[PDB]
Amino acid sequence: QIVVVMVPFPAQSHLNQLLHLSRLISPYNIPIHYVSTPSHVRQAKSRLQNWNINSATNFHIHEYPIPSFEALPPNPNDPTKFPTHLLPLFHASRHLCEPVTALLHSLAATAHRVVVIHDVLISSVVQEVKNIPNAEAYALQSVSVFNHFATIWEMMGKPSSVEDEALNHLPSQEGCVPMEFIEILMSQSHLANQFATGFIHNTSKAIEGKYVDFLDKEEFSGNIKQWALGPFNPVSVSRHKCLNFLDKQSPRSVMYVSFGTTISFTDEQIHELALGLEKSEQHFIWVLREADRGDIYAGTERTELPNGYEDRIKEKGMMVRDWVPQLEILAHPSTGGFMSHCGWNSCLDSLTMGVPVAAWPMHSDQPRNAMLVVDVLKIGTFVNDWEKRSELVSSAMIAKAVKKLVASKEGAEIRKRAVEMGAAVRQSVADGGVTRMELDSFIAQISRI
Ligand SMILES: O=c1ccn([C@@H]2O[C@H](COP(=O)(O)OP(=O)(O)O)[C@@H](O)[C@H]2O)c(=O)[nH]1
Repeated sequence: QIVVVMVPFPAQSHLNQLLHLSRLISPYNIPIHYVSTPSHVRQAKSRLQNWNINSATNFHIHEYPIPSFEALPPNPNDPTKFPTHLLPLFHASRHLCEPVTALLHSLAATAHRVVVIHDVLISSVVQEVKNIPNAEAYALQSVSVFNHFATIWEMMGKPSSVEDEALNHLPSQEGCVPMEFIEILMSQSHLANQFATGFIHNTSKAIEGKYVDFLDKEEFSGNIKQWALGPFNPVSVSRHKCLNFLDKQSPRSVMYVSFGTTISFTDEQIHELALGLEKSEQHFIWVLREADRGDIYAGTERTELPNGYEDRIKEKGMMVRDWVPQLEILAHPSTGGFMSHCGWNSCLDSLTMGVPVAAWPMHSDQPRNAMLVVDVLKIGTFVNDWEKRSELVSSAMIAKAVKKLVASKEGAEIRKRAVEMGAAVRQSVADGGVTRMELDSFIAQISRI
């Protein structure tokens, strides 16, 4: 027998990624053990969409308690805009090493091979794989390969052996992440480099095959195989209040506005966003929700809308403060654009569904993700100016981006290329598609005898 152990990093997008990778691996009838804390399994199951987990067949969940930690609320005034309030959870999560080490030994006793798919950020938890002869590790790289490869390419001194004009215009990484997270990323990545058999990327070669091909060259990944197995989100969705609202609108007329789970705005920036959406005169859905804590069931979530605002926008705008069915919204005919922080899973969501992006990158991989969507693939527009990222984004800038995407002739041109990208992304997962071929080969790799 072959068995797979999923070990996500305990944060929303990372937990959800490996649930949907499990959805993709499940038709191959390979047993899967999905491992997190009780709180994060609760979170992952509660927010899961477009996968009936209760009918997933060879799928086993393990909930391992970890020591208590500070579930600090987000700090909107963090100059980096990075969710630095998660650092106590980064620390606490390393104590999954003990139960995961026990589980890997237990599974390796009876399986021909134990295949450990883990977030690079949690590599230390699974490092016992290098001590088990019939266990091997595939590290999941969670952001765009463009971002991941461009960073490796810069660390190697920018070799000209790969040609790509976009690499000459990369946005600055400066201040994108706090120094603590630098150290953690380097430490965990170096660990994964020591014992990983391969890396898995949540991307499709239809989106970024050129950069997947560069990264797989021995110059850049030497002997560690790279697999492009995405998008992990479904490529079609089978009534929510947001969807009832969309049902009332004209085709491609609604701007969807949402910033994932790692973004915390100042009250001032929220006010400019409110006024900008009103000044756009477009219909919109605005997901206004504080960033996640390291335990989303701890504490009380923080914002006041401007006086008389929610009355003046009643026909035009829907404002929601909870968890929404993002992919289903993006799949609705009435959705005309997506204002996004350009977290990679939201980029994939939008690309899959053919919805053009109004990009507002904030931290980490988001600026390079955004330059891939807007500048390389040509299916979006920028809300903010990255070289001015410390400045308040004015309501005028926001309204200009929204009207461009939803209302103007140039927006219809961006939308047409977005629609063509969507068709190619959805085809890559069907039979004969490039992602299906990658997944078939990955499955062949991990079940070799
Ligand atoms: O109300 C919401 C907000 C987000 N998402 C999902 O949450 C993830 C957001 O991941 P992303 O990489 O965009 O950002 P992060 O939250 O890590 O900043 C994606 O799976 C979205 O589909 C969702 O289902 N509902």
